[PDB]
Amino acid sequence: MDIYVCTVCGYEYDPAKGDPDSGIKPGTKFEDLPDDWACPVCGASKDAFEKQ
Ligand SMILES: [Fe+3]
Repeated sequence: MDIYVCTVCGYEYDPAKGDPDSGIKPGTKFEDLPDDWACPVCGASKDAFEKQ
């Protein structure tokens, strides 16, 4: 289960934590984020993330 990192700002999307503020429950894999999901810290698109 992969952590993904925002190439713009360095925020880490952690699947074990999800992103409740965006309606993403804990345990949601990166692949299951919608394409309109954005980095909570900098606003960059999901497609700006890379696998850590
Ligand atoms: Fe970011």
